[PDB]
Amino acid sequence: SFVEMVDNLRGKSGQGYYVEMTVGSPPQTLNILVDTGSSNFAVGAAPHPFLHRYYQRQLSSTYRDLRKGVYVPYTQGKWEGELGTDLVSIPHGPNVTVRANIAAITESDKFFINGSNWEGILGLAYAEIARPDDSLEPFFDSLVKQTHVPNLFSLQLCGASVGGSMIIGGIDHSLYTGSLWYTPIRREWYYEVIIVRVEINGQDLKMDCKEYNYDKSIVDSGTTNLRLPKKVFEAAVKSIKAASSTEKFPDGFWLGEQLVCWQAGTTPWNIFPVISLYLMGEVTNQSFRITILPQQYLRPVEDVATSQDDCYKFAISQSSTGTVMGAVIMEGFYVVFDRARKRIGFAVSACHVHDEFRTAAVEGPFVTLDMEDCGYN
Ligand SMILES: COCc1cc2cc(c1)C(=O)N[C@H]([C@H](O)[C@H]1CO[C@@H](COC)CN1)Cc1cccc(c1)OCCCCN2
Repeated sequence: SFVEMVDNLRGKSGQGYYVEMTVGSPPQTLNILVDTGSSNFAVGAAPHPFLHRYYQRQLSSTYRDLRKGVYVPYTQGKWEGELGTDLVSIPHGPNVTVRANIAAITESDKFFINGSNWEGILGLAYAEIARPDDSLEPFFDSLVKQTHVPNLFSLQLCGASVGGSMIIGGIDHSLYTGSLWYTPIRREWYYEVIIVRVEINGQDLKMDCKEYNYDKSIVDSGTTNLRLPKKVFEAAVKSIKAASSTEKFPDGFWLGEQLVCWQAGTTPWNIFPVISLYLMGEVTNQSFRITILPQQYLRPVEDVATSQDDCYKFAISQSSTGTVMGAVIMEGFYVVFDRARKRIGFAVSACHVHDEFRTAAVEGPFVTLDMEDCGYN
């Protein structure tokens, strides 16, 4: 019954994927960012230079004020607002209506993005990281509690405008090929997983696998980049530099500051390596790997000059809060957030990344010893 939800996501490259939602009675329509890296449902509720519309509580007869304030800090952006509840629907989703907590955003700093076409954010992670505390029930928990929608969703994010699907309540098997491979959700707060091995062009990075998950690894549709802990980032960039040393790149390209360009249609894909992330599996001593192409971590950006060249930003960057498996990792895969069984599944997406000689993949089974040692404590 999921066909109604296929292709219910839109966005601009690097500016997030959003789904259409209605809040209030009568329904007010808003585009809402889909974010598995946070747990608050919040909407613009006051004018802002980057908002074309916003939630007007006064016009909703079903609005209820919770008389508590709230703030959520993200990596760089932040907002504060007033908590309340209201009726919410998803037009291209399940045919249900829920009373959900809504943070009405009244003030913000570097949160809304100019031209992103979304006006709010839907945090799909667990209550443990909700603000102000874990008693503010997240949207998806409300949806499951108040309806019969099964306790899972899946995200199919497609690359180069962007689109995709959020299948709410199940798995749509026409959106992927091959088998689904599942990794345990290590803890219900972020969607935390355990990376047990990293390979670049087939060569093991040969680090203590604890380094990969220091201090955690998460699956985050609300972040563009693959973000890596400092030691892992340095090892990965060194190795990526070595593979592509045929060409010289500005020192600021590797830091995400300067873009690189080539004559349109001459991007030298073959000099950049594939990256394989091995994830903890479902059975003892078993893992699986997902393989990432340079077409995923070299993100296309608009040509800032007058050239008709292809230009790219390096979409692997350094982190101090653990690994983030962001949108560039998720693009091309069908990712199943199986909350009911505490696991996350990966499969090759119908919109998977295409090279002539290489292909993004999800492969298993593999044997990996002492996977338990890879978690950080
Ligand atoms: C590389 O660093 C900078 C950076 C880049 C991007 C997103 C974030 C940060 C970000 O903050 N994402 C947020 C995501 O909840 C994270 C935040 O830090 C962690 C959670 O803490 C609560 C991990 N989950 C969600 C978010 C917020 C504001 C704007 C966004 C997304 O716009 C989406 C388009 C841009 C995506 N790219």
